[PDB]
Amino acid sequence: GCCAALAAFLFEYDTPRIVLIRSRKVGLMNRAVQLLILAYVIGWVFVWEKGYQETDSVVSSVTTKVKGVAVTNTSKLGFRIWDVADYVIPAQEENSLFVMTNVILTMNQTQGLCPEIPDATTVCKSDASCTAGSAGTHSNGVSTGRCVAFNGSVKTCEVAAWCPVEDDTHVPQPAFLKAAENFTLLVKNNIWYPKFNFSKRNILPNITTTYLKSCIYDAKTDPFCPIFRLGKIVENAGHSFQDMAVEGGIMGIQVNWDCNLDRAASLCLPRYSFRRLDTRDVEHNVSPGYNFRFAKYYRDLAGNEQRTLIKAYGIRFDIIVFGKAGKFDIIPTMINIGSGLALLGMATVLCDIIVLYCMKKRLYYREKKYKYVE
Amino acid sequence: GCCAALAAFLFEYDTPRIVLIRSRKVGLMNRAVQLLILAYVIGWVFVWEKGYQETDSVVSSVTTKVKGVAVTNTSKLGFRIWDVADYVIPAQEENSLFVMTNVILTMNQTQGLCPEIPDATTVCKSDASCTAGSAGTHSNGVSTGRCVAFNGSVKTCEVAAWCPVEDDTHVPQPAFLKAAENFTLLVKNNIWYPKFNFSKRNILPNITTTYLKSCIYDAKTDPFCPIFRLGKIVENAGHSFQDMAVEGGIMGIQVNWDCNLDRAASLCLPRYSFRRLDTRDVEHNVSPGYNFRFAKYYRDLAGNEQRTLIKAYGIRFDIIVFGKAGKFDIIPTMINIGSGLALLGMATVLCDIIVLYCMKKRLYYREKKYKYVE
Amino acid sequence: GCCAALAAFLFEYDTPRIVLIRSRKVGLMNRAVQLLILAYVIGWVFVWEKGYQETDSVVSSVTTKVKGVAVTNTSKLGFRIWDVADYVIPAQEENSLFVMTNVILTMNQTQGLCPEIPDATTVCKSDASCTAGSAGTHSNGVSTGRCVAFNGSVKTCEVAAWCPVEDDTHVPQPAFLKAAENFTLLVKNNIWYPKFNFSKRNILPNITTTYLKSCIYDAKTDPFCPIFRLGKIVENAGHSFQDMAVEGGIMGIQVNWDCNLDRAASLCLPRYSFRRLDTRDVEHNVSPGYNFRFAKYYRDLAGNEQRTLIKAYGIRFDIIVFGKAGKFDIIPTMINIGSGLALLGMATVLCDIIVLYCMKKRLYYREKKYKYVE
Ligand SMILES: *[C@@H]1O[C@H](CO)[C@@H](O[C@@H]2O[C@H](CO)[C@@H](O[C@@H]3O[C@H](CO)[C@@H](O)[C@H](O)[C@@H]3O)[C@H](O)[C@H]2NC(C)=O)[C@H](O)[C@H]1NC(C)=O
Ligand SMILES: *[C@@H]1O[C@H](CO)[C@@H](O[C@@H]2O[C@H](CO)[C@@H](O[C@@H]3O[C@H](CO)[C@@H](O)[C@H](O)[C@@H]3O)[C@H](O)[C@H]2NC(C)=O)[C@H](O)[C@H]1NC(C)=O
Ligand SMILES: *[C@@H]1O[C@H](CO)[C@@H](O[C@@H]2O[C@H](CO)[C@@H](O[C@@H]3O[C@H](CO)[C@@H](O)[C@H](O)[C@@H]3O)[C@H](O)[C@H]2NC(C)=O)[C@H](O)[C@H]1NC(C)=O
Ligand SMILES: CCCCCCCCCCCCO[C@@H]1O[C@H](CO)[C@@H](O[C@H]2O[C@H](CO)[C@@H](O)[C@H](O)[C@H]2O)[C@H](O)[C@H]1O
Ligand SMILES: CCCCCCCCCCCCO[C@@H]1O[C@H](CO)[C@@H](O[C@H]2O[C@H](CO)[C@@H](O)[C@H](O)[C@H]2O)[C@H](O)[C@H]1O
Ligand SMILES: CCCCCCCCCCCCO[C@@H]1O[C@H](CO)[C@@H](O[C@H]2O[C@H](CO)[C@@H](O)[C@H](O)[C@H]2O)[C@H](O)[C@H]1O
Ligand SMILES: CCCCCCCCCCCCO[C@@H]1O[C@H](CO)[C@@H](O[C@H]2O[C@H](CO)[C@@H](O)[C@H](O)[C@H]2O)[C@H](O)[C@H]1O
Ligand SMILES: CCCCCCCCCCCCO[C@@H]1O[C@H](CO)[C@@H](O[C@H]2O[C@H](CO)[C@@H](O)[C@H](O)[C@H]2O)[C@H](O)[C@H]1O
Ligand SMILES: CCCCCCCCCCCCO[C@@H]1O[C@H](CO)[C@@H](O[C@H]2O[C@H](CO)[C@@H](O)[C@H](O)[C@H]2O)[C@H](O)[C@H]1O
Ligand SMILES: *[C@@H]1O[C@H](CO)[C@@H](O[C@@H]2O[C@H](CO)[C@@H](O)[C@H](O)[C@H]2NC(C)=O)[C@H](O)[C@H]1NC(C)=O
Ligand SMILES: *[C@@H]1O[C@H](CO)[C@@H](O[C@@H]2O[C@H](CO)[C@@H](O)[C@H](O)[C@H]2NC(C)=O)[C@H](O)[C@H]1NC(C)=O
Ligand SMILES: *[C@@H]1O[C@H](CO)[C@@H](O[C@@H]2O[C@H](CO)[C@@H](O)[C@H](O)[C@H]2NC(C)=O)[C@H](O)[C@H]1NC(C)=O
Ligand SMILES: *[C@@H]1O[C@H](CO)[C@@H](O[C@@H]2O[C@H](CO)[C@@H](O)[C@H](O)[C@H]2NC(C)=O)[C@H](O)[C@H]1NC(C)=O
Ligand SMILES: *[C@@H]1O[C@H](CO)[C@@H](O[C@@H]2O[C@H](CO)[C@@H](O)[C@H](O)[C@H]2NC(C)=O)[C@H](O)[C@H]1NC(C)=O
Ligand SMILES: *[C@@H]1O[C@H](CO)[C@@H](O[C@@H]2O[C@H](CO)[C@@H](O)[C@H](O)[C@H]2NC(C)=O)[C@H](O)[C@H]1NC(C)=O
Ligand SMILES: NS(=O)(=O)c1cc(NC(=O)Cc2ccccc2)ccc1Oc1cccc(Cl)c1
Ligand SMILES: NS(=O)(=O)c1cc(NC(=O)Cc2ccccc2)ccc1Oc1cccc(Cl)c1
Ligand SMILES: NS(=O)(=O)c1cc(NC(=O)Cc2ccccc2)ccc1Oc1cccc(Cl)c1
Ligand SMILES: *[C@@H]1O[C@H](CO)[C@@H](O)[C@H](O)[C@H]1NC(C)=O
Ligand SMILES: *[C@@H]1O[C@H](CO)[C@@H](O)[C@H](O)[C@H]1NC(C)=O
Ligand SMILES: *[C@@H]1O[C@H](CO)[C@@H](O)[C@H](O)[C@H]1NC(C)=O
Repeated sequence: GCCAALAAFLFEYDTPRIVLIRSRKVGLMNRAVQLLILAYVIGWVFVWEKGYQETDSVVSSVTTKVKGVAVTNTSKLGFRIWDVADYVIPAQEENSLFVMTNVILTMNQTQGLCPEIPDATTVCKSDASCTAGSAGTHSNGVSTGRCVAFNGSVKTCEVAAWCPVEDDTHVPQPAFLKAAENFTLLVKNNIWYPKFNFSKRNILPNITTTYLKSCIYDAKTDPFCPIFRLGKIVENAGHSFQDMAVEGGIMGIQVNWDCNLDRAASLCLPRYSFRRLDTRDVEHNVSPGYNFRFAKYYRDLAGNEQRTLIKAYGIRFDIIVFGKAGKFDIIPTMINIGSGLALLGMATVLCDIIVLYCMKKRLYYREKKYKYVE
Repeated sequence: GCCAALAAFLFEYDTPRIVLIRSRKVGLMNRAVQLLILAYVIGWVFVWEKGYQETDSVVSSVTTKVKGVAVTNTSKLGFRIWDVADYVIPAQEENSLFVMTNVILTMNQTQGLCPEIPDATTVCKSDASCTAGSAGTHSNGVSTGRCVAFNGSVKTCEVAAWCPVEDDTHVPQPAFLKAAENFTLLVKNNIWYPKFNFSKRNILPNITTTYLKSCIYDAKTDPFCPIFRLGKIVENAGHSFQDMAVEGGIMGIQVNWDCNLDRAASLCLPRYSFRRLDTRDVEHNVSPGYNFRFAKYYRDLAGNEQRTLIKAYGIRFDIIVFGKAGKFDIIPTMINIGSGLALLGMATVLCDIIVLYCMKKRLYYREKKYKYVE
Repeated sequence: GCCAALAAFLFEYDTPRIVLIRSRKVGLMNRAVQLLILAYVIGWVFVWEKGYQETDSVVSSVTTKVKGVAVTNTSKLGFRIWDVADYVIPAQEENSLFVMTNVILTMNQTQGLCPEIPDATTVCKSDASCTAGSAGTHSNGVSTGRCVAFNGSVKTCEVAAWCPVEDDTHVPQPAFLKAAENFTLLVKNNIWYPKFNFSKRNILPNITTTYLKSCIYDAKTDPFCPIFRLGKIVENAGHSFQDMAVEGGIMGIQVNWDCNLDRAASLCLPRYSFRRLDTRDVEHNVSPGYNFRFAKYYRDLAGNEQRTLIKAYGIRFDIIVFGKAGKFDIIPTMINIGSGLALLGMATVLCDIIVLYCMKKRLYYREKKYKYVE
């Protein structure tokens, strides 16, 4: 009878048959193991590690602005003023910003033939060691193979390049824009969590416009002013701006957005940390510090092309935004609950082993627990 | 006998002893709870939330191009033509593109001493309130401490800067390049899923070259033309291009790649959404809109250095590509199956509680289910 | 008695009652299924797929430098030298680098009225087909509606643009900087795993400074020299530099950081792969290859504004850094163990089905296993 079988299946309750053993040690051990398992599952997984939540990564957009003006009066270049349009090269970048702190200038360059800068490699005699067509270590010109005089004292191999060639052997010390220590950087950060449809910006609602006009970041006093001083950024990373400015470097400004969305949206706050992303190693490094070469192109009255070659040393400021949001989800909760329910049987397994193999009445309990079908 | 024990272990089947109770209410409740648990585990975890899949994030590369030419005839700068090489500063960026829509120009600047722009702070009398060496709010020059005349009417403090100083108080209205509304942006997006070795590009196979020559994106009609009109991009975000162009802003073009790889590769399509990434708040904001300063450097016939200072207002277009792919994996499937198997015991627990503590024959079932070993 | 009940709960051990059936086939099948389940759970989940680990994504910072000098002697532009400050436009980018390999130059441009380049669309007769105000396909100027003569042979519609207009129909072949094949690229990569507080850089500790001065990457011989040759980068992606240099393209340099942190930190090494991120399709593509337009602005002696329009073809080199680190975690371990414990009951279920429905003594075992409470 299909109907009778269906009724029996629906109208009958099936439960396992249990055997109760009065044993103080085994009972206490079983309860202790179960308590340890429950303490794990609750405290470590749910309360501590937030095992009831789904996680989403952040999508960020960053905007940077710099302020400050520097004054220099040197011999080669004379009195000058450096505003933001001068020392930030280029005017706009993405999640990054380069401030020039030291420079080498080669002005009024022309295409032609000229001697190389004296050194062990370039110095030649009798036009013999020179080889035509070789770019050389400098990669600034192509050798012609004709020894020519650099000055009345020494003679060097000739190259076809922009002339006169750059002499980048003597980096100015102290740095040229050493007042860049005192400039301020404003970081505007807008974040987005697509999974939870949540957006926020690093300028908090209680940060007024009057406050932003005179605040400088300070973890203890002003932990939410998004305006930083470059010297103090470098200092907070454990380094020195003056030392770091002679050859340049890379600094990371690190914004952390690790906020739980089960709470008020006013508690999703950014945390700022600073880290140097360049390494000082004089045995396992190539191209230390940080610099790059760009050129300014002009025209002579005769119509020929001039250029000024700038080797710009400075500090690059990268803005690194990371973090995960968390919101309650039922899938991980049920997974953890089921896993704990499964793990609760380990206590039964261990206690059964102890009862059946580590007692004097281990043959009585074996007879009671196991029923043999001959 | 080790061999006999091994044979018994391998050649004997162990199954629990069950107790069958004829109870309509308890049986129906047990079946209902089990049905609810199974419905959860199947529908919500597998069918709905795709609990049988492994997920991978996308790796994207974006290429942007702009088209359009604008014509202006103003008094200060005269008749001019603005092609792509003019209003896109710089010519190439990464996942970003700036179109200049409004400008302030300061031409023929030189290093020297000049008065500051009149205002409450700069205006001074009798050369008393001026303090030498102070950069000031503008950060455009360093004060010398000598009151000088701006014009026949007012007198302002003197600074050492590029002169004449920029007057950025009167932003032109309407915007200067208000025809940028009508320009078109082409976005080429190539994505990669390293885990699944899957690549695709936003120009679909059925998109021909003839179609791309005259199509403009439209969600209802042309949802897969990757050519957008800037005015319509701003409109689709709920804003106005003309209002947004006076001071500038930031727009995000958001490409979503959320495709299931268990299906045909022709169904992994991009979805475009637009969002404004800058906030209009006149009480909790600093540096609103969007702009930056860059300079053009020239040389006077005498050899001195000139510059033109440009304050460029405009809209930045950021391309944001996100999404996850999904493919069937056995690990999550088995995890979910095991979790459901574990959860199926909650029905037994609850029904046992009801049977042993909420019935008149709760002492008969207790005697039947539990067997005491004295 | 509450105290007595608590003592009984704490001092009594409860274990299920089991039924032992002597059946060779069923016992062997049960053991086989259990062995298969255990083999899965151990080998595939733990040993093979590393199911005992927590995963974190990488945070990377990249720095690129190029070396090489090229020489060209053409008719239009004459003898020239191309150093890094010339062919890298702009001098610095983020996770990217553009090397210019081919160029079209339009020098001494001025604002004014001039004919369009002859073609099917622009060619007009009797000043009839011209429409004033139409930007046209070129988007280089705004039509005035006046037919004008391009030369003694043909006549074209007039536009207001920078003049003379660019003629970008004949791309030079072979490429203009075809010696860029032989340049070298240095990639410096510093990675960070915030979850595990782990940092490393792609220049390994055993890579000395002497080695970096002459090494070129080669997977078989020098798999950890971070200096690459551009021609060999393009070759290792399955393409040709000379063919790819005429119109340009996009190459991805892909750094993989997939290292297990349960082992020594000296085994977290980068793996380099190369992939072309642009597609060659002459039926479903728009704007093939890769190029962009930038301008150089000058001043005529009379004070008017000149410009040189450069259409720069070249190869963009994107650095793509991805990977996940893994460290032992207890949460996934316990989850997998619990899931395996739950799955071990499938063998019991299947064997019970076989015993109770696929035997001649299926009515004896049913009577033995199930005890009915009337
Ligand atoms: C705007 O709202 C934020 C949100 O909290 C306020 O941030 C709070 O700032 C105070 C001090 O400015 C923090 O207390 C400080 O803690 C440091 C230790 O980190 C301690 O050394 C100081 O003596 C002081 O007690 C406070 O923790 C912080 N709130 C949170 C949640 O971290 C802010 O003050 C409000 N106003 C402004 C103008 O930002
Ligand atoms: C190339 O292949 C794509 C792949 O599907 C085709 O996209 C399809 O485009 C049509 C309309 O162009 C979509 O139907 C439209 O849906 C909107 C609602 O979103 C409705 O308002 C319209 O009236 C129309 O019914 C269709 O959904 C879309 N396919 C998918 C999967 O979304 C495309 O048409 C093919 N051809 C070209 C030239 O792109
Ligand atoms: C610095 O330490 C690294 C760390 O291992 C050393 O890398 C090792 O380099 C050798 C060859 O340079 C690799 O062996 C080679 O394998 C290829 C196959 O990929 C084979 O065709 C070659 O004949 C050779 O056997 C070795 O696998 C590699 N180590 C690892 C872990 O991959 C490096 O050699 C050390 N020294 C320098 C100067 O880098
Ligand atoms: C000193 C302090 C001690 C504190 C006391 C200990 C606190 C922790 C008690 C945890 C008790 C767990 O209780 C335990 O639950 C499981 C189910 O989960 C029961 O297990 C029973 O039901 C399940 C289904 O639910 C069956 O598959 C199983 O064969 C059967 O034995 C055990 O019979 C019971 O012992
Ligand atoms: C996120 C965590 C996931 C894991 C969740 C765990 C929940 C599991 C609930 C299990 C419930 C156990 O339910 C309860 O078990 C105890 C034993 O423990 C049973 O108690 C039984 O064994 C004891 C011990 O010998 C006897 O003293 C008692 O007379 C007998 O009835 C109760 O009759 C039952 O009501
Ligand atoms: C009104 C409509 C109602 C629809 C009917 C209900 C549909 C859902 C039925 C789900 C049935 C689950 O069936 C249930 O399976 C578990 C195992 O998973 C069995 O459990 C049995 O085997 C497992 C191992 O597999 C042992 O650990 C356990 O101690 C033992 O009781 C239960 O004895 C049985 O009741
Ligand atoms: C992704 C989902 C993961 C969870 C997967 C769940 C699968 C679990 C399978 C459990 C199989 C249960 O297997 C079946 O259980 C029922 C009870 O339900 C048993 O039935 C037993 O109890 C009932 C109820 O009192 C009696 O009417 C019946 O005579 C008795 O045999 C069957 O003898 C057994 O064949
Ligand atoms: C030919 C080579 C064969 C190799 C032999 C097979 C190797 C694999 C053996 C795996 C044995 C698993 O052993 C199996 O463990 C489970 C618990 O996990 C026991 O299950 C028992 O305890 C659990 C709690 O722990 C109870 O919920 C359950 O109702 C009860 O039956 C089974 O009674 C036992 O059969
Ligand atoms: C990451 C993996 C997660 C899964 C982990 C699995 C661990 C599970 C451990 C289960 C332990 C089983 O524990 C062991 O089970 C066997 C059956 O298998 C029991 O053996 C019982 O059944 C057999 C088979 O009929 C009889 O021959 C035997 O006389 C009887 O005692 C043992 O008395 C018990 O000690
Ligand atoms: C920059 O420094 C130079 C000298 O280092 C200044 O030039 C001299 O200034 C003094 C004091 O005014 C005069 O007496 C000299 O005649 C100036 N010339 C020389 C060659 O010494 C210069 O003035 C400084 N910059 C500015 C803006 O004044
Ligand atoms: C940045 O500003 C500080 C002042 O906050 C400068 O340090 C002071 O400089 C003045 C002269 O300008 C001295 O009189 C003080 O003795 C200095 N110390 C202090 C504590 O005020 C600092 O030199 C500036 N950074 C530069 C110029 O690079
Ligand atoms: C840009 O506008 C100016 C005036 O706003 C134009 O210059 C005048 O044009 C009219 C009409 O051709 C002439 O009659 C005047 O002599 C011109 N000069 C002045 C001072 O008004 C100018 O032509 C416009 N731009 C172009 C390219 O024509
Ligand atoms: C963008 O183009 C539209 C046309 O599609 C311009 O709007 C029209 O402009 C013409 C004159 O150029 C007027 O005659 C029409 O009445 C306008 N409206 C329509 C619906 O065609 C629009 O002005 C252009 N955007 C600019 C110039 O910024
Ligand atoms: C670049 O090539 C041109 C010719 O293609 C060279 O100019 C000629 O060089 C030869 C050989 O020295 C002379 O005899 C001619 O008088 C030169 N002029 C012409 C018009 O042919 C030029 O020298 C080459 N570049 C350099 C740097 O020498
Ligand atoms: C890159 O350098 C290679 C040499 O390693 C050039 O190929 C050689 O060029 C020389 C002349 O410069 C010839 O004599 C050789 O026969 C060429 N082949 C070899 C195997 O050496 C190659 O032309 C250079 N790439 C350029 C110029 O684009
Ligand atoms: N802010 S800016 O306009 O972008 C910008 C500012 C400067 N600054 C100066 O010339 C000041 C100076 C004077 C003397 C020596 C050294 C520096 C230079 C270049 C700038 O632009 C470019 C142009 C081309 C390539 C790149 Cl990479 C950037
Ligand atoms: N497309 S471009 O060549 O990159 C480019 C185009 C323009 N445009 C104009 O000068 C047009 C113009 C005229 C009058 C007023 C305002 C603007 C300016 C600079 C450009 O380049 C640089 C150079 C240095 C730094 C940076 Cl950030 C970018
Ligand atoms: N390295 S650089 O200083 O950045 C740089 C180098 C060059 N190179 C050349 O002019 C060499 C050349 C000569 C003849 C024809 C073609 C090219 C051009 C521009 C550069 O800068 C800008 C400035 C504005 C916008 C952008 Cl996008 C970049
Ligand atoms: C995200 O939330 C905003 C509300 O700020 C809403 O306008 C927008 O439609 C939401 N997006 C999605 C995809 O739900
Ligand atoms: C990815 O797939 C492509 C096929 O388009 C293949 O050439 C390449 O080798 C694959 N990469 C890996 C790592 O398997
Ligand atoms: C990360 O590790 C470094 C050690 O190299 C330590 O100085 C720094 O404080 C650590 N950061 C955190 C957040 O623990």
